[PDB]
Amino acid sequence: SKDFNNSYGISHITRDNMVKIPQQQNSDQFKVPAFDESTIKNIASAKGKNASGNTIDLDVWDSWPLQNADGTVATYHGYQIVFALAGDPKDSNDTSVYLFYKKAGDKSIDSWKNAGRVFKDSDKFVPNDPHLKNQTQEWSGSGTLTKDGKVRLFYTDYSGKQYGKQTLTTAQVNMSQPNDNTLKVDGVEDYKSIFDGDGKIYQTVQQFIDEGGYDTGDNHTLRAPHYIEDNGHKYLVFEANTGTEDGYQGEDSLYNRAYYGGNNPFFQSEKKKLLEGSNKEKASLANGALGIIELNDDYTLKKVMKPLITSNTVTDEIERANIFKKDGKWYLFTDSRGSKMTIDGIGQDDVYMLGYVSNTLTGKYKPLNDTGLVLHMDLDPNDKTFTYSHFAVPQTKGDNVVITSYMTNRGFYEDNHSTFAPSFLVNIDGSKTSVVKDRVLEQGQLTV
Ligand SMILES: [Ca+2]
Ligand SMILES: [Mg+2]
Ligand SMILES: [Mg+2]
Repeated sequence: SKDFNNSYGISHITRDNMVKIPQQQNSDQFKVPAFDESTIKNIASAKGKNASGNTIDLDVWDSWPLQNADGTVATYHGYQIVFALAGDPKDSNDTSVYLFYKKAGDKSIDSWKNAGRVFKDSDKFVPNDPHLKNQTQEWSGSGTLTKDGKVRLFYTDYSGKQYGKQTLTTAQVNMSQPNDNTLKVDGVEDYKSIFDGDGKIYQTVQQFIDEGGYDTGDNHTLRAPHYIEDNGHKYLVFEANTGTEDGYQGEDSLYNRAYYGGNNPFFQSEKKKLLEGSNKEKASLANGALGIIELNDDYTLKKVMKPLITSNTVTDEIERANIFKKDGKWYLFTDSRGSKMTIDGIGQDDVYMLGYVSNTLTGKYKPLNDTGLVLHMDLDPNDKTFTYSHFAVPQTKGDNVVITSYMTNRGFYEDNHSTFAPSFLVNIDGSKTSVVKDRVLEQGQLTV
């Protein structure tokens, strides 16, 4: 193995940037705001029935608003809509997409109503599809309001029985209004798998199985599809991992200057450190990516594209892919936990949102705030005001985005269930971002 430099024509989250985060993160510029613990409520309408027909107060975690094509929050027949994962706090494998809704003008968490699950259990068996019949959980995605006024959902088909296989999936959700304050899910159609990896550009579950599966410490991902449009084309941007031809995992990746950045002396010392320490194996296996595919207008796969950015050597897990245009530029964001990173000074409690900017959709992504740090949340997982899945929601006017997240870990408290965190504001200006210090919003608030 010899030193080399191959970018594979894509951008990279680099070690030289990540190593600076520990000394940079303890600043009001990046810190997720301290939240008012005493006033946090559960989502009162987050109730579901189980197989025995008993009503349960649900945990409600990763959530996403129904968006216009440009990323702004849609208004659907006078409502804002939020899709969210939810289930029984007592069953960590009970995960379904629910549809919540609130009158556009209303603001309080109490004004969020629950239209119930998007899918019936029987729905997955209806279409002629190679994957849906194997689904065991419904994981996160995105939602777009089409120009024809249709509710178009993207989510992740997770299959515990197929070694944690994850498939980008879509459906149209048919809605009606039986009265003035109710939205009803009538059913779904055009329900189908879109993409489950190819092997060369993005890792497949089969690659995961063949290398030896869970015992290996590899973490296979293919999830959180986020819909965008760019000048007549439609895309999904999603969490994945590289395939064999765009810089795969492997001991050889540790010799690729592209993943280190900085200059030769840093690359030599950091490489040596990696090879001699207990991060070697995890760094080798680390090949996270924010992938992109183009879709046809019927939401089928049109083209598998090279990733926008990767985290080779740094982590296998860059989550909650998010991307939108602001000021003529494309901003790209991802959530990532320090516990899965291989960076000195980043620890078990550290959770981040990282951000990058490009002049074009597939162009070079450069880090925001020099290192790529946007948000830092380090509260212990037991903290009631622990937040996760931070998501930047672009706005119609101004330079602020709204950050949504879920609050309180799943199943951690008898009375305090995973719920909508109070939303907050981040300023975006060129390659700089800053948390807006003197404002907090309602729990689950999407727009200002
Ligand atoms: Ca990997
Ligand atoms: Mg504060
Ligand atoms: Mg396939």
